[PDB]
Amino acid sequence: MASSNLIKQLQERGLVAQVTDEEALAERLAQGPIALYCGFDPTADSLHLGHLVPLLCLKRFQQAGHKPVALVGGATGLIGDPSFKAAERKLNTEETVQEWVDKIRKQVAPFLDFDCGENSAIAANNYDWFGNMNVLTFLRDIGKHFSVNQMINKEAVKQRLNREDQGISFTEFSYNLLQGYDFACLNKQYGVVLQIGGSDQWGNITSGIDLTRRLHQNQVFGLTVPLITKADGTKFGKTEGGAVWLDPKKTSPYKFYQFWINTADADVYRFLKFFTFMSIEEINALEEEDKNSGKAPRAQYVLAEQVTRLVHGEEGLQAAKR
Amino acid sequence: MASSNLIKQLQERGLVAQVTDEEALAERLAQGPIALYCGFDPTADSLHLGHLVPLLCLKRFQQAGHKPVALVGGATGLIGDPSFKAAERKLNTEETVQEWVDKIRKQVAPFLDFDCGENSAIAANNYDWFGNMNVLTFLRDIGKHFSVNQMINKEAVKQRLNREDQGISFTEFSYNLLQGYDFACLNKQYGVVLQIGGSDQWGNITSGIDLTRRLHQNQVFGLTVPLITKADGTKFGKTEGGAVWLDPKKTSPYKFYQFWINTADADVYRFLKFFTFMSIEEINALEEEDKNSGKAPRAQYVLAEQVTRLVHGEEGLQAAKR
Ligand SMILES: N[C@@H](Cc1ccc(O)cc1)C(=O)O
Ligand SMILES: N[C@@H](Cc1ccc(O)cc1)C(=O)O
Repeated sequence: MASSNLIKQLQERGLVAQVTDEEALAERLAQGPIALYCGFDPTADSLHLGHLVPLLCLKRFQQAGHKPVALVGGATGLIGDPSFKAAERKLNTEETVQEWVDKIRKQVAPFLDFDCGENSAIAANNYDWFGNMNVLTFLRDIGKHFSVNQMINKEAVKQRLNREDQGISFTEFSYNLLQGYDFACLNKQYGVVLQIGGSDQWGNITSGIDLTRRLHQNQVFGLTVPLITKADGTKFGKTEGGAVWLDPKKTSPYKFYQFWINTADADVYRFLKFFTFMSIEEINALEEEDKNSGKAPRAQYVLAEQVTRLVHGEEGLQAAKR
Repeated sequence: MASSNLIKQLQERGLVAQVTDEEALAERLAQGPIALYCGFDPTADSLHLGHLVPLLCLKRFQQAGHKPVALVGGATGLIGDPSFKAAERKLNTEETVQEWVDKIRKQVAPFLDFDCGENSAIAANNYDWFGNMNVLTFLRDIGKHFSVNQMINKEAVKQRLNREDQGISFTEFSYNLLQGYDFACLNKQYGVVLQIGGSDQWGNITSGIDLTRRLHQNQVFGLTVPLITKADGTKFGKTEGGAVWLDPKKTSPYKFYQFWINTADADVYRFLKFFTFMSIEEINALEEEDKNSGKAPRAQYVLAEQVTRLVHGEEGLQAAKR
């Protein structure tokens, strides 16, 4: 059985935090193109920099020949993912989340190729299966496969159940089951055998792997990208004015470009690997170049140009200089 | 504010294990007739001796002028109450539980008066509201009011979460919420302000009291009957052939009468208080009578006659001597 080098290549860029059965996954990836997915919840009417790395990773997989499935949480966005969060997420109305789902779906589309043959991307929405599912059916057919003792031990919610200065509603405690079933559903419908996601998604992903095995007897895999951090210890993507949105109407291309130009020297080369498609060879040469040029580093300018184009296209890049 | 003596009278018979705000409840009972309820789950196609004390207590309340609501768990019977149970309850099909609900409803009817004016009994089925409820609606509108830290601390499920030789599914962990909402629903629809139940139901009942307050801002009450025990320490209502069913086709009136005749001297007087409507004065006189008669105690014969008539009527009592 041949072994794919895609996981190793992503590791080189520092984009692999955790992965299940790496050897088996690499072998499966070599067998041929697979369908994979990543989900994004409508916690606002737009995604932000916090969602970018995983989103671009879907494209990295598609570039390797695999088929990306971008799921927008029409249902999970009505529940709220408590994973590594201190307090309960605000509950939004069905009417509002429905509109946000539509905006996010349209925002995600340009990032992937939906017209490149069999590995063309697919848009999904878990409201399709949870929006009309009866409560008893959920509690029985899905809930019977979940152990509360195990759920309580998930690191993602351990704090909420241990720290006396906080707690977790039954609402958010149930989230893990929804994302878990999502994996099983996508496996059944589209043959999805891999789910990727942010660093805080490990537990939600493994619950999906276990449920897929319990429900369909299929072995699926999971991979999380690392927590994007800044050398100075502050939260990435967070500014005085709030988050850096991918929506041009919320955060202008000009402002977006300015955010990247402001990248610290300590983080710029790492960020080039996380947010762009430049080869590792090119990035390493660029770092060496800046090291001995005696001039201002051109890494920030290259990073800003690269990401701005990926997020807002040539037009946005042009608007960044006006 | 006047105070009712109904709770005190039930205490005299040893039928009160726990009660919430006894003083306030007694005052409310004195204000006028109230609607109360007790639920019974379709875990089989018939109820058994384990359900009798609470069932007869509904009648004791009706005799005092109150209105009894007998709820059959069309929905909860599809989930399973884990309260003080060592292992998961078997999951039955919707088709089968539906039929059991019908049989149990008909079995319960004769025990209460459905034609005695405004305090006439009412039959209820929680499938009415859970059978078509969407999962997201349940998790949000009901689930948001439940703290997992609190749920984990309920004595009814503590063992399942502490003992390494057992565990609890998300399915059964959610039961508490269903019975909890049942109380709120019955309060809203029929003005039910009191729920009574077996000793193992305290936690399910208090969750209902809290949710009724959170959802409708109404103060409701709860009362549990004690665990029926036998002096020899063995389980009451359990025989070598299984349970003692209330269904004549499962346990004949003759066999039912024989079960009571077999009552131990140590338990017979206590059982007369739990299972019959004889006055405390009459029962006490009977115990004294047997104490100094020098003859076989007539308590067992009186108990058998009383309960057999309550459960199978005059016809069953007649069949017990043939
Ligand atoms: N839980 C993910 C989003 C997600 C939703 C549904 C899924 O199936 C997968 C992922 C997040 O909070 O970002
Ligand atoms: N849980 C109770 C039955 C019940 C069902 C629904 C209720 O609303 C109340 C009680 C039992 O196991 O006996």
